[PDB]
Amino acid sequence: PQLTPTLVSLLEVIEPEVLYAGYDSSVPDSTWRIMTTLNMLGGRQVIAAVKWAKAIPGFRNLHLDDQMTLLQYSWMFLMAFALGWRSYRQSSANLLCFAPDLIINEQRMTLPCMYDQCKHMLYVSSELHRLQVSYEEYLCMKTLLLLSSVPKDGLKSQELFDEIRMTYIKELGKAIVKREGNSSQNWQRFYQLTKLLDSMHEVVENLKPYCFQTFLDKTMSIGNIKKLLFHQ
Amino acid sequence: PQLTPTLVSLLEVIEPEVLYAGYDSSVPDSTWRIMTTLNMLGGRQVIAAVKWAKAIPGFRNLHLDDQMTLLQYSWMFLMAFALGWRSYRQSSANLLCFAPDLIINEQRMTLPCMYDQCKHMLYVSSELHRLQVSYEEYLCMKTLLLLSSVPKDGLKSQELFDEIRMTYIKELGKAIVKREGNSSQNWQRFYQLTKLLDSMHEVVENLKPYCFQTFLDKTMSIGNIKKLLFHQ
Amino acid sequence: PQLTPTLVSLLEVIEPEVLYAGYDSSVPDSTWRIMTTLNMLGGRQVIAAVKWAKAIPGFRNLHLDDQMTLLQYSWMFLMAFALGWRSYRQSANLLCFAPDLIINEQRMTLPCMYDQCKHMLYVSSELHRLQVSYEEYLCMKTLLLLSSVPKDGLKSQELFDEIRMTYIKELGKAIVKREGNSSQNWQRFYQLTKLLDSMHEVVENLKPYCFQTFLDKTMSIGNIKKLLFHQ
Amino acid sequence: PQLTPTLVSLLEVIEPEVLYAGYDSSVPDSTWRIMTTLNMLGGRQVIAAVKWAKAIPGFRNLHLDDQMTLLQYSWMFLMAFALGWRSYRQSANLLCFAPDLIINEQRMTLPCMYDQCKHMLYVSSELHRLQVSYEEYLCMKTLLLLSSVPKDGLKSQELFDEIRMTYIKELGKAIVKREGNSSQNWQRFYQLTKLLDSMHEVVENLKPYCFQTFLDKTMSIGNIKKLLFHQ
Ligand SMILES: CC#C[C@]1(O)CC[C@H]2[C@@H]3CCC4=CC(=O)CCC4=C3[C@@H](c3ccc(N(C)C)cc3)C[C@@]21C
Ligand SMILES: CC#C[C@]1(O)CC[C@H]2[C@@H]3CCC4=CC(=O)CCC4=C3[C@@H](c3ccc(N(C)C)cc3)C[C@@]21C
Ligand SMILES: CC#C[C@]1(O)CC[C@H]2[C@@H]3CCC4=CC(=O)CCC4=C3[C@@H](c3ccc(N(C)C)cc3)C[C@@]21C
Ligand SMILES: CC#C[C@]1(O)CC[C@H]2[C@@H]3CCC4=CC(=O)CCC4=C3[C@@H](c3ccc(N(C)C)cc3)C[C@@]21C
Repeated sequence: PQLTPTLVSLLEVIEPEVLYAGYDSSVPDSTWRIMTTLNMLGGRQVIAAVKWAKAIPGFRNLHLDDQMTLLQYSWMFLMAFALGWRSYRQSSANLLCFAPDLIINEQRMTLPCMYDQCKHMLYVSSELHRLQVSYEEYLCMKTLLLLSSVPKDGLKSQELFDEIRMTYIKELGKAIVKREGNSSQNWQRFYQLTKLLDSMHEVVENLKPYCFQTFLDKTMSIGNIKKLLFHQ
Repeated sequence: PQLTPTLVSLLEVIEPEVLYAGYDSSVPDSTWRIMTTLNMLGGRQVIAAVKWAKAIPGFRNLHLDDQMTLLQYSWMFLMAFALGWRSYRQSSANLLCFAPDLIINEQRMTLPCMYDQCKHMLYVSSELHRLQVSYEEYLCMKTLLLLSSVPKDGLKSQELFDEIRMTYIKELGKAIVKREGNSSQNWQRFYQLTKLLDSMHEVVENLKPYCFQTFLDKTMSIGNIKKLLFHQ
Repeated sequence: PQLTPTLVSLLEVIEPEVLYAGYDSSVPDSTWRIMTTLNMLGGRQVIAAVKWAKAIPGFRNLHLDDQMTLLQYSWMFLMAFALGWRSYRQSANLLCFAPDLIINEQRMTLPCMYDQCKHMLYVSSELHRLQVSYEEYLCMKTLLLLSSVPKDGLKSQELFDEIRMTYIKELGKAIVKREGNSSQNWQRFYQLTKLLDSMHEVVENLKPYCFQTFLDKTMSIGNIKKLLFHQ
Repeated sequence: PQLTPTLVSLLEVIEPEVLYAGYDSSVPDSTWRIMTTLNMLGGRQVIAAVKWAKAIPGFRNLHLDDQMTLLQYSWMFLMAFALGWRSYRQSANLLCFAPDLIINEQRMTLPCMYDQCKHMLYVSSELHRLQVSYEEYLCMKTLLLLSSVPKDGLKSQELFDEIRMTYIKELGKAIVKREGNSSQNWQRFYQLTKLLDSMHEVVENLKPYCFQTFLDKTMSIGNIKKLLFHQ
């Protein structure tokens, strides 16, 4: 079985191991210390995303400016969706599993300024629970999130990009079929999953101001983008 | 000799090894790719600074909010000063040695938008050449840059901070005396070195807008601080 | 093309990056210092081999005892073969243990260096003579993991046999990409699998030196069936 | 207080963080699997010891051959002593090889486990009996690096002798911090250095098992002066 490799079995081998936050649990929580730790963890996960993306079949065949562009547009999609997946696998409670040593449960979301950020991220794990997403579906979906936005005037390797995206869409279809439902159910599930991918644009739009804000505060001490939607 | 440890011999053992940028030299340069690489390298160096600071004698005895505060205020001071040191040790040319595999020489500073950033960082290496700073002087100076700003209303462990800073000032004095000049020359050199530390406030003020700008562009795809000056 | 994955393209993505030896070039060379450095580089390469093997499609499906057994038998096969490849790609007749630790002609004169390095240079020269491609090499290295089993067999013998047969077929596919006719592809499979068979002799000549370095520099002092392609 | 650095506070900053074994707890234990895991953990701990030693004030000033010689003689001393410490701090009579690989009472029953672990548990129980402090432990571990030299001497013998005498004095300073009177401090120095001397016996009992595991699981098959504190 594994002796006949598919695209998704390749995506499974290139998925990196979870990073630990390094958060000291022996000291009282504060929003300050959590957010500082998440900023450093966020930077490390961006590094992991670059290495991951370069291993995706097809990605390194795009023009180098295209690769940089897709990673710049999509990194928050990848991060929020992967966070959703870790939270979904951790528990059926309403929590965010940023790292195995930094889990934000309902208690920690009572800390000042935490909940209004976390509610947009909890939407992702809630959708994953509702749809009972499998690991192979998730892997295909996460690759597609890398391919979710392009410049309004197009990529340099636009024709190749279109072939790559269409292929990972097909791969998501095969992952769905593996759930052994019937054709009518597979058809509807494709809608459900790709609707979730579409809604990630809104998740990210709502999270970007908070990323901006924490940069201004803790680091600085202070239209041209086309969304590739599955459903209009 | 090394069998009698001093504070500076401790600072020498906790100094981390240089990070590599991972920059592909087989592909033409562009400002885009350099800046993207420097942003990722910058985040990794912040991680290194946190680990370093926690090993500095005295630092972990400050209140945890004070530690976070000092690292938040000073990280750009540490980064620009260490960059100055690596550039100063690399060559007497006007270059910035961000990493052994990413050196910005006069040629690469002709790339668009590069020089106006780099001129503020070249000031640091030029001052190091002018003063022929030793490694032990540098190590003491870099610790002092961690201690270069505090909140207007003070730190939680203000009294302990004052003792720590005064001790690393004394340690810089001992490093100066090791150059085996006479007392009149040692006195003047203390002024020269601490004047350079003072001027780092202006270096950082000039670099922060460019950090802000690259965050807005490549990441987002878009008064309460007292300076501790040596000379008024 | 990469959008249609093959076993060999999976083998290409799990191939680990080359390790550096950490050898100080600014100090006079010494047989003592090279061998100590290689002992520590060797231990790190074992670690890399365990992680690589666990990602080989099919390998994790074998019984855990089988996994451990195949890694114990084959680690020196894997290391010498990969060394041959690195040396062939880096070129002349030089052993390229790491980018910062190359046994050049001068270092060969050091005592006991040549008598060890001669068996390893054989691997590098055969790879050069046969003009082995990267995809052939990756299939061959996987086969070396599967080159020896216990006399009594493995606990997952039936699965092992399927796994090994599949990577044999995968080496055939890599051979066919060299664009020869079928008669030449058949003959090239012989040439490549002869080299694989000859690794048993290479290894048997290298194990004593490994043993003596362990006794010297670390302690300061039968039931295995070879799976040969050609009898 | 840290603002006045001592040799022992430098030893505290260069002490490496504990390594994890990577041992899968969700699978049935096996003597085979524990020993293979410990073999790879051992190799990684050697790497940590080399980096640690190069940062010991004075060590890099010895001749490079001396450095290599002291590390070859002493690595098992360092590993067993640090294991004793980790086990003493972590609890009962348990060997704490890594946070994820503890030899509990059940794992002791596995074949050949106890006969090895008994010599290592001796180290842990002595540390407990003597209530060794962390600063005493760090000085003692450094002395173990300096516990054996070649019969003919070292190339930097005079410097070595100064280095060793300085860490002997540093263990004395750590003893004095326990706030006993001078007569008790004198006697505690005897007790601690007796334990150091007894590591030679511990190691000599552990080397054979290291040898046999190497022959079994890796190959699949005099001129040294002990520097004793008490004759
Ligand atoms: C709690 C919380 C929070 C947030 O402010 C909103 C979304 C978070 C982001 C994505 C979801 C996310 C997932 C992770 O596992 C790491 C942390 C993380 C973040 C955080 C983050 C902070 C800074 C960066 N930089 C600039 C690259 C990247 C990520 C914190 C974010 C912004
Ligand atoms: C060329 C150039 C340039 C700059 O835009 C001005 C100063 C640079 C900064 C300090 C000097 C400096 C030294 C280094 O060695 C790494 C790179 C580096 C930087 C860069 C940087 C970018 C992003 C961050 N984040 C937000 C933590 C940190 C550092 C690039 C900076 C800002
Ligand atoms: C020069 C030389 C030499 C040799 O003594 C002969 C074969 C070498 C071996 C395989 C070929 C080889 C390839 C490498 O790239 C690393 C080094 C290496 C070695 C060395 C080695 C030493 C000890 C171990 N242990 C016990 C796990 C593993 C590898 C050195 C070896 C034995
Ligand atoms: C249980 C058990 C056992 C033992 O066989 C006896 C002593 C162990 C040794 C020292 C005590 C010790 C402490 C550790 O924390 C790691 C493991 C360890 C070992 C093991 C070891 C095996 C091989 C090497 N090589 C050859 C460098 C190094 C260390 C296993 C040893 C030999």
